Amino acid sequence: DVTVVYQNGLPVISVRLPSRRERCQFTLKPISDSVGVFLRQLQEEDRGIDRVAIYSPDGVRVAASTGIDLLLLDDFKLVINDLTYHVRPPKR
Repeated sequence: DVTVVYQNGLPVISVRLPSRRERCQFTLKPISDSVGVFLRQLQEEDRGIDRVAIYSPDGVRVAASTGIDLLLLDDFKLVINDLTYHVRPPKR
């Protein structure tokens, strides 16, 4: 359900937000954006989000200050309220 696709060289993360049926896509800058930036953009898009967090595939919380480029080196878990998505970005 959450996909990562590069378009024009930048990662586009498409997510299903809880308040809406229509997917929402987030383009990020891997060199400047952080995990915390992405999670804040999610919260700004949907007031129905009470909790967002990103974890490693082993289940360890990823620091907010971590660069998006580092996040997208491997799979990760994105928690939105009570749903956990396994995100599998393409290797770069």
